[PDB]
Order: sequence, then C-alpha cells, then structure tokens
Amino acid sequence: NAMLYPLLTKTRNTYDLGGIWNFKLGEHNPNELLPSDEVMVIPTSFNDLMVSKEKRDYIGDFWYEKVIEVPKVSEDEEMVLRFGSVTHQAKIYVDGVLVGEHKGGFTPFEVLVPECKYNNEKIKVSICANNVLDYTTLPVGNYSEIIQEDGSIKKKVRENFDFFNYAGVHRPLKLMIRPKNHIFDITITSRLSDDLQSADLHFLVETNQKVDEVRISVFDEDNKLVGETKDSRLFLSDVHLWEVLNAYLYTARVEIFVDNQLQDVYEENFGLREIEVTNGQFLLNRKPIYFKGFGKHEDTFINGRGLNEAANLMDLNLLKDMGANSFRTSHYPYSEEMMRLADRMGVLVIDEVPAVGLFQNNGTWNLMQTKAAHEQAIQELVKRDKNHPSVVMWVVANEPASHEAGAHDYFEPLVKLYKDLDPQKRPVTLVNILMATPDRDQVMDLVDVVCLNRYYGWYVDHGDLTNAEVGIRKELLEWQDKFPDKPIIITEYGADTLPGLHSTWNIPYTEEFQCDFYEMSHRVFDGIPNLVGEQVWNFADFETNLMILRVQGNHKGLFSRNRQPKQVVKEFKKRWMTIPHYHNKKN
Amino acid sequence: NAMLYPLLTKTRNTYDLGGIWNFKLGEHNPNELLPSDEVMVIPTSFNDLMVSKEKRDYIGDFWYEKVIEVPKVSEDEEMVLRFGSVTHQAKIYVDGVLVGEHKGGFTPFEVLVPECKYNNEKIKVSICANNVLDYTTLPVGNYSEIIQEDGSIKKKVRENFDFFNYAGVHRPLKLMIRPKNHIFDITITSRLSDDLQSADLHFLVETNQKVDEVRISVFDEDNKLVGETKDSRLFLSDVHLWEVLNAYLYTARVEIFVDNQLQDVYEENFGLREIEVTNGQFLLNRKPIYFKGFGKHEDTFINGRGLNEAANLMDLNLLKDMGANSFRTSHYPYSEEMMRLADRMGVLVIDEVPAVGLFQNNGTWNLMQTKAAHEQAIQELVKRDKNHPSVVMWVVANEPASHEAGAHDYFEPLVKLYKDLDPQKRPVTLVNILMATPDRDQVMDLVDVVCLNRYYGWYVDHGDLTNAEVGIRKELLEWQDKFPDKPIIITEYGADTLPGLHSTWNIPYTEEFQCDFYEMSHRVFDGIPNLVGEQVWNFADFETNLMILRVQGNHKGLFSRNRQPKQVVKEFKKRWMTIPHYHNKKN
Ligand SMILES: [Mg+2]
Ligand SMILES: [Mg+2]
Ligand SMILES: [Mg+2]
Ligand SMILES: [Mg+2]
Repeated sequence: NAMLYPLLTKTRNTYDLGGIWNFKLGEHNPNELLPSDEVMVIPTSFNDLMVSKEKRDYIGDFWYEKVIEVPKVSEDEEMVLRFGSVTHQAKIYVDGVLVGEHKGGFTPFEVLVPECKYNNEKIKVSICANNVLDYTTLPVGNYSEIIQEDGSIKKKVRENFDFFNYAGVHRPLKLMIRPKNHIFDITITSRLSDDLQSADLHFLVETNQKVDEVRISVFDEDNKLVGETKDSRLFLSDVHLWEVLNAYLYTARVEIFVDNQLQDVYEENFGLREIEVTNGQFLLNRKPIYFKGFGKHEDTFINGRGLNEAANLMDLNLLKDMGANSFRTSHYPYSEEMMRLADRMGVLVIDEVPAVGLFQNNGTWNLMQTKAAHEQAIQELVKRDKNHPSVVMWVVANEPASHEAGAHDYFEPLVKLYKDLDPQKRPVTLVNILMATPDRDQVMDLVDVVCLNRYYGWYVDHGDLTNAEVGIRKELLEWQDKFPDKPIIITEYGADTLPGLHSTWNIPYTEEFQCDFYEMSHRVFDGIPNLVGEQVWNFADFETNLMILRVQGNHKGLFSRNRQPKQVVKEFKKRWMTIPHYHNKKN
Repeated sequence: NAMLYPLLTKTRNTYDLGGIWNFKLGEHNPNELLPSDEVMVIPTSFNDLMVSKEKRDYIGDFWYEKVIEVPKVSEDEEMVLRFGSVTHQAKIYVDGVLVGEHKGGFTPFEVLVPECKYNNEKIKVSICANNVLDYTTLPVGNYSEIIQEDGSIKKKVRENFDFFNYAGVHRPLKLMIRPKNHIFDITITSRLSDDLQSADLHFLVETNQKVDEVRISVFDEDNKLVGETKDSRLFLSDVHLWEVLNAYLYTARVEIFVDNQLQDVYEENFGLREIEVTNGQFLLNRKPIYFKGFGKHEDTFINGRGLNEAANLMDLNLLKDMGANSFRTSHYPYSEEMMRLADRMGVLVIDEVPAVGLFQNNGTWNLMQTKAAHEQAIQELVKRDKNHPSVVMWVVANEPASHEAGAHDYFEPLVKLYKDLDPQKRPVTLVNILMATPDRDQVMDLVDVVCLNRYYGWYVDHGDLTNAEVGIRKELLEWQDKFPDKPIIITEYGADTLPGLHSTWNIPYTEEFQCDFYEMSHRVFDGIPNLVGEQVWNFADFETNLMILRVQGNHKGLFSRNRQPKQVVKEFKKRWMTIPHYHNKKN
C-alpha cells in the first residue's frame, strides 16, 4: 500500500523523522518511557556503531523511541508513518498502542496513525525492530537458542548467506500527511511504435475511493507539456527513448478531482524503452545488449547497510567511468533512491528479492518454510519498482538448492508470480550455484535468462588457472547446449584480493592474481556466443560474519571498501571501454 | 536570523530538500534550465564523487539546481530556504532571481522565498556555490590564476591549512514554512544555587514582531512539567545537573500568543552546569576537570566533509568507551547535529571558528584581510551554539602567527567579541603554534586557557624521543611560569602512523613508535600541575592536499579513516580509564 515514493506535493506534506532516537537492545514496554541512556541514528545499521562484540552480535528485539510533534492535520486528511525499510521485522507503536507490523527487512511499508491523536500536541513513536532470521524468513538464517546457565536465553543467527547480518532502520522514515481520498498506486506501460518514434501509453491509476476525473499531464525533460488525458490512455509523438548510459525521463503528473476540485496530486517518472529476450540475446530497444558491471551490496564503512546516497552516486560514477553499464541488487532490493538514480543515469538494473540461503547445510524443500515470505517479497518488489526503466530483469533466488527434489515445484509459481504482477512482463531469472551444474539442475527451464555464479580458479581449481579455463569453458558449452535459445549472464565471478599483496608467481589473494583470473575468464566468455553479460563479484569489498574462509569480510571487490581501486580496475576499464553497450556476438 | 535548529512544530512545517540535484562545475545562467547530464547529492562533498583529478581539483563556481513543488502556505506564513551550510560561498536563486547570499562554509543561513510564488505550482532553486579561498576568507587560502594559453582562466587554491579543501553542500537544506511573526532566537541562561540543588532560569525570547504573551513551559527528561512562566524567569528546585558523560537535558517549550491564539511554538533544549577557570584549573560544576579526548575533523570516506550522523555517533561511542570525555571542533564549526549529540552524551566540546591559516608562508598581519570574516564567524558561532551545555570553551584561532607584530591588536577585539556575545561568558582560548614559544608569543595574555599544539619527537627531534622529552618538558615549564594561573591544555600531539608498519627499533610511521611517542608525552604531562587536559591529533586519519610530508592524507589518527583502531588505541583506553573525569592534579 506504500509502494509510491514519498513526495512533497500540493496535497501531500512529507516530513523526515531521521535523527537521534532513544535506543535499547532488549526488552521494553512501549507504554513506558524509553530513557536516553542509549541513542541511535536513523537511518543506519546499529552494528558497527557498537564498540563491543557482544552488543554488535545482538540478536532479538531492539527499540527506537522518540516523541514527535503533531503537525496540522485537516478533517479530510490522514497521517501515516512511511518506513523505507526496517531490518528485519518490525512492530510499530503510537503512544504504546500497536498500529502496524511488517516482515521483511528490505521493502517499504506504511502505518496509519490513529485519527484520535490528530488533535494531540505530541505522539510517542516506538519502533520494535527484530533481526532474527530463520527458515521462515528471507534471507534464510539458522536460528538457535542456548541457556546461559544464568537463567536467560541467548539467541544466535548463523547466516545462510555470505554477508554480515546488518540490522536497524536502514532507510528514511517519513511522517506523511495525505488526503483520505488519495492516489493509491500508479502503473505506467507503453507500446513503442515500429519506428520507435511514437508510443501508446497506458496509465492505470488506483484510488481508494472514487473521483469524478483522473487527469494525467505528461512533461518532458524541459518540463514542457507533451500530452494530456482523462481516459487513462495517451498517444505521444516525437518520443525520446531511455538509453543505456543515456537516460531520458518523462514525468506523469496525476491529478484526481471530485466535484471539480483537486483531491490529490502525484508525480511519477517513467522511461520509454523496449525489452525482449529471444534467440540467445538480450534486446534493449531492439538492439543486442552486452551486460558489463557488478554484483553489488548496500555496504559501506560506519553505516553498514544503511542508506548513503553519496555512496550510490560515487559508485555509479565509477561504474560509468569504467565503461560498465549495469549492476544487480544482490541480494535484496536496494533503496528506492538507488533505483531512481539508476533511472536518471541510464544504468541497467537486475532487480532481486532477498531469496538467498534457500540451501540446506539435504531435503531443502521440506525444510524451507519461506513460501509466504517469498511471495510477499515478489509482490512488494514488483509493486515498488515496476515503473523503473532501469529495472530490466527480475531474480527469483540467488544460489538456491535447485538440484534437489521439489525445487521445480517451489519456483514455478514464484516465477509465475513475477510474470503475472509485472505489467511489462520483463524477463525473470534464477541465479545458479556451482552444485547445480546443467545435468542436475531442474529449475533453469522456468527462467528466461541463465545466470551463473562461477568461480573456476578460486573455489574450484584454486590458483590453477590452466585447469580452471578447461573447466569453465566446458560447463558454459553445456549450458548453451541445454538451452540454445536462452541468453547466458555471469552474475558472479571473482577472487579475494587484499590490497598490498603482491607476487610474480600468480599467487591467490594478490592483486596480480586478480588480474590473471579475470583475463582467463574473459578469454573463455568471449568464445561463448550466447554469453551476453559479465557482472563481477564484487564491486567493492564488504562485511561478512566470522568464517575461516573470510579474511575480515569479503575481498572479491574490484575496489576496496573505501572505494579505492585495486590493480584490476585499470584492466577492466580497458576491456569495458573497448566493448560497446550494444554489442552483438552472433555477428 | 537562522540560528535556531529546524524543527517540526504545529506552527512550523519543515521539509527536507535533500537528494539528487542537477549539477555543473562551471558557468551557468540561472535563467536557464540546468540539464540532468551531471547530478549531485545533497548533502555531501562533491570532490570524492568525481572520478577524475581534474574535476576533483575544480576551483570556482559550481551549481546545484532542482525544480521543487510548492506546498500549502497560508496568509500569515512565509517560506524560507534554510541551509545548514554551503562551502564556502553561495548565491541563492529562485526562478533565476538572486534572493540570498552567504560567505563562510561552516555556518547556517536562511533565505526568504518571494511571497509572489507561494501560489505557484513549482519554483526553481539554483545554488551557486563557490570554493575559492584567499586572504579575505576563513579558512585562509593562497589564491592564484594562471592562463592555460587557450584563452581560459584556471583558478588554484593553495591551502594555508592541513586538510583537504572539501566543498559542496555539506549539511541538510530545509524548506521551512513558518509564521511571519515567529520566534527567531531563544537564549537560555541559569544561575546555580550554592548547594547545587536549585537554579534560577532566565529566558530571552526574540520575535520579529510584537506579541501579547510569551509562555514558557519547562519539561524534564521524563517529559514532566517542572515549571512554567509568562515572565521569562523561572525558579527550579531538585534540579539535575548536566554532567560529564552523564548528561541531563531540560526542554524549554516556548509559545508566543497574539489575541489569545497560538502564534508560534518552538522547543529548545538546555542543560544545567557551571564553568569556571581559576588557579590553573578548569572547573565543571565547581570540580577540577581533566580533559581527555581528540582534535577531530568532519571527515569520512565518500562523503568527505559531508554530514554523517552515524559517523558522529560511532565516533562519540568510541570516545566514551576509551574513557575520553571531550573533543575540539577543529578547525571549523561542526554540524548542529554533532553539537546536539554531544549535549545528549555529556561530551565536552571546545567550539572553534574557521580561523586557521592566519600565517604567511614575517608580516602576516599586514597581509591578512580576514577581520570581517572573523567577526562574522564569531557572531554566527556564538549565536548558534550558546545554548549547548557541551560547549565549554571557544577558540578564537588555530595556529595563527601570534609571535609577529600586530598579532595582539588583531586578537584583542576578537576575544572581546566572544565575551560580549556569549551570555554565559565562557572561557576563550587560542590554539598556539610551536614557533610561538613563551618568549616570542604576544597573544596568550588575552585568553583564559593556554592551548598548545606540540610535536616534540615528530616535527622537532624527529624520531628522537630522548631529546624530545627534554624539549617538551622545558617549554611546558616555561608556559606554566609565564602564566602561573592559566590552565594548560595540549590540543594537538601525535605522529603519523600507517597501519601495518612495524619495527622493534622505535621507527617513525610505525604503530610501535606511535605508542612510544604518546608514552613519552604522557610522562611529561603528568609532571605539569597546570596541565589540565590532553587532546590527541587526530581521532582518525583524514584527507589533505598533495605535499611531500603527506602520505595520502594525514595519518596521525588513533583510528584509521575507516574507524578501525591502531595499536595505540589499547594503550589510551588503559590510561584514560585510570584517570577520572574529575581529576585534581594540585592535590
Ligand atoms: Mg550518509
Ligand atoms: Mg569462473
Ligand atoms: Mg610534543
Ligand atoms: Mg595525571
């Protein structure tokens, strides 16, 4: 119900509630006043702000509480609390009274403030956040409890994924004043003409009550009116297409009227671009695209998984400079701010739900109770991002046990849910793990694009690039042979590389070996006609939990965690600026 | 003016204008539409977001521009743009019309939006920022122009200070709807009783127009009413003092009434605590205080000088954990968010204007045209921060040429300005440079506290701790003898230390030598009765410009720039947790 990005309009007052909140790790009664003994920032992960390991490793309920002054609310208006996200679970309280809940730490949700408080001077907002992950949540965790022999139970979450379980309120919290009779949702679809000069637009505006008129004004990038409609349909000539690294955005100003007066107004951006997957190719605007980019992470020093718009722009500027053109929201939906940035900069985005960890240590599909959370995640993501021209593909899961029995039955309705909910019917994919090699895999028949995470030379044939090349070329041909019409994209491939580590003997973990690894990989990729994309793992080093294979987090980044480059960055820029975005390898 | 922190009240609608703005380094006509070819985040430094050195080193005018939808503004209301800061200079435009201007990159200012646009659908806000520094600006820079012989002028700023000239809109920009007749300033003072159990509160509420009644309600930390008055004076009993690392804050809800109806409402926090400098001691609540802490910088990766509240809380939590109690806003006023955080966490703050670089690379005071900027800086800082209980001392300058002729005449009226403007009449100091030995210095007689930046063992007697110890002890005794009743605080002392550098032979730049340097320093400090504080340089590594003494920035941090500790951090925690906050070394 809150998939529309929060705006300041003539009918919508949007206030930011970010800043210092009273904080507590542990139990709390929302009817009681949380003291200011401990405080916390919104938005940010709380973890790296804790000095001790004990508090940084906390699992369970943790509270945010602050008294907010009530703004003027008219009779025909309603006041809601719009969360960008709360990680992972949340129960929201107003004056000690439960007013909303949400499960899933990477999707936005709104909560209605009771009308009986609109004339009060202040309201106390309490946020009960929860970072527990188990077999019912996305992402998947291994939950356990141990008795401290002190009388209390201590919770632990052994992650089923390769990234640190950062938690907290990671995205902006807004106090929204909006009309009771308001615009609920906007869907924008287009059919491009045969000459790509015209477009048949369709605006599906959802309301909660009914209005006499639904007016839509369309403006270009010069803020010039180019179209008007009251019947949810509009034809437009002299269109400017949204292009890769050359974006063009229109704005649809939607106005609803009752008795000839404005009830609510909203502005939704959109881009004109065509997507089609056919004949082992990914077509953008009817031209073959070669994906060049990164698997990423919402990860930065200090803030952790918290929003940092400066980081987004810095990352995307580096992406553009290297000659790259895309990235994947691994392994969870990123902030709306990032998606809007990608729209504005013309960066292709592979959108992904938090479906990572669907893998036992078998009998995975008798153990995974994630169906409910998986369906909601797909519902929320599509509803939130369906209008983004940057979003070009959906991901049902990252490295699930797609070789075990019951896998095909699990994913078929989920792939279908993507196809049913997305009005653009964009391609959906499943990110494949090495254990699910062509013969054993039983799910890749459901998707439109084959996405592979392969580490020949790092995990398999470690430090053995000679035999790694034989192995990767062998399997890529197997995939291409099993699905002759499906395009292939490498979504993950890389090697842990610590800055400063050097050698003349192609030694793993050194900067030179990272260069050698990618050079070999690309030699193989360029020989596969159906391979239409390469996305490295990762853009930058990121935090993980404690595992012997992890040398203080993950170091497969091309850049360090401070966005400083490694040796391999210079090499990628040469390759990526040589290969055009529109690149046909069928010739 | 714009001294008051932006709040959301029933009479004040405050909207955040942060996000993505259309950006351009170079010339621009605000009557024209800035395209979206380049974008930039507010708030952040723009520098580290540029991939190329050329654009990162840009000096001159650079523009932010965005079309903003106008919210509801009633007949008795006005609409202003409230900038937390713009670095360094700014001209503000609304629909191409100049409407505001400010000089100084670290203080807030507001700008009125023309009333004739309150009923317009949208307004275009253009920000013409400028990062030029010279002999008329604070901080001081060495400006120069060189023709590229292409017909164009290339500007260059050679900094007169040891930190990178980060620029941009570093702090939140607010769109504020407020009543035309509003509260524009609130001054809160208090006289503590002899038993420290009661307090006499004085309030000075300033409005731009006449009001019938000023009602002030005071609430404690439990949000309970403890007093109310219409006469701007109030007596309190059973008061709770604001203590070091044990803060207690009261809230003053100020309401102005006209014709028996609410005109405007604002809430200002304050703390009850007493400050006095006497007999070579710094007294907080009539008890001898020992300062333990850091000289800091508003500096993180990516954001540069941009506001990061998470970074503020992370740093202050580390400060608290180590047993420290204070820091200095070197070398410019920090964000209001940081000051308010320090209030909440009971951290002592030495507040500082950007008066750094008053030193010619003699005759400094025949070349410095900084008088006007210096007076404004003091006026703005005091007006903004006077109600902060965390602020315990003002700095008039950092390392000026205080040994040259003309120095005393320059600083005497500036020290006086601090005393005249500050209603609490807090001690003011001058941060002294090593060239100005007790015999040479001619300005320290004006200040209440002697603050010294000394690097015996690093700059003088480099890597010779034996001779360094003699030198620092010798001069410290001279300062104590020249000013027998002035407290001494070491505001800077440290050694560049790159993580990973190790040796058994006390080698500079290694982690061991940093420990050795500080161990020697403290042995000396503990033998000086009048030395009442130690603040290291720096808390964390930070960015500087290019010069041979700088190994990719400054590495004198106890922590790395990513807030990871160095070897010495463990040693400081031992010492700082043994020495209490209230520590009398007169005995
Ligand atoms: Mg930030
Ligand atoms: Mg491989
Ligand atoms: Mg020294
Ligand atoms: Mg001592």
